[PDB]
Amino acid sequence: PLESQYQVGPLLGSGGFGSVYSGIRVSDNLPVAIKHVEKDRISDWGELPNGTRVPMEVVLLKKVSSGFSGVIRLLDWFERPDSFVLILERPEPVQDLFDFITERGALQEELARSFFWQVLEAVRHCHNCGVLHRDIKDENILIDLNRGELKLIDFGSGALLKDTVYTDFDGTRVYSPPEWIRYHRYHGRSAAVWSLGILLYDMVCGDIPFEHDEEIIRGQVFFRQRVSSECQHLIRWCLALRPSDRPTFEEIQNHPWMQDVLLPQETAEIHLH
Ligand SMILES: Nc1ccc(NCCNCCO)c2c1C(=O)c1c(O)ccc(O)c1C2=O
Repeated sequence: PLESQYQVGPLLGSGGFGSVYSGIRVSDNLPVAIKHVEKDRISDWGELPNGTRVPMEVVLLKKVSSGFSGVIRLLDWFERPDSFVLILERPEPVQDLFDFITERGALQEELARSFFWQVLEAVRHCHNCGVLHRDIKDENILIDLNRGELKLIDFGSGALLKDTVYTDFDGTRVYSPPEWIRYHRYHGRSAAVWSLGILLYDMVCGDIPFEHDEEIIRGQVFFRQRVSSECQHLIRWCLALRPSDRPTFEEIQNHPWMQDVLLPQETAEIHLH
């Protein structure tokens, strides 16, 4: 029933996470994304309520796909003999944040503020649902160009959120916190906050701040672009070397740089139309 119910289109991307294609649901023409993951490259499995053996990515997406949020929702999935196939929402028109920043350079603060806010809301939603993403970064964020709405996408390195230490990590190194680099240990929330400080820097400078391990551990941030004294302050706070000196989500969202955010729609009117 998979190749009857969806019409496949062009490849949208491929890499660590598999191959993803543009698609349409025949039933009604909903734009969808069709993501293929090979069984052999799943290191990490879980089980659903009714109790079958699936990729953790499917468990996590089901836990966050309830109601509306800034997470791309899992509409359906399928098992094949050597792969799983996931059917996801697909906004239209869309551009991932990596390509957006690649095309336009450093974002104006007003736009970064709007985008960063929506990321924080999506991450809180995930954490609320008991899910840790663990690979928050520009290429895992989609922008709906018409509504100005951001959507988080690739849960393949994620895990159930817990309050004890994690000793495995599979996201992107250059977004990984110094405690991971040095001790191979981190807690979920505070590692997520570090990745958010890398993301924010990336947004307002048009590039990531750290490339090598020794830079991460040293944790000294330099601005190549004219940035406010406040935005800088928030970024250096998220990027505190000690996990316990990092802000909580609440404290990020109450920081002075985060006041007077634009709503998504006005964001797209001003910056994306
Ligand atoms: N890797 C990608 C690379 C590009 C991409 N959109 C391409 C649209 N043209 C702008 C270039 O970023 C997507 C993806 C996805 O992984 C992607 C996804 O994983 C789920 C739903 C989606 O809409 C998408 C998705 O729209």
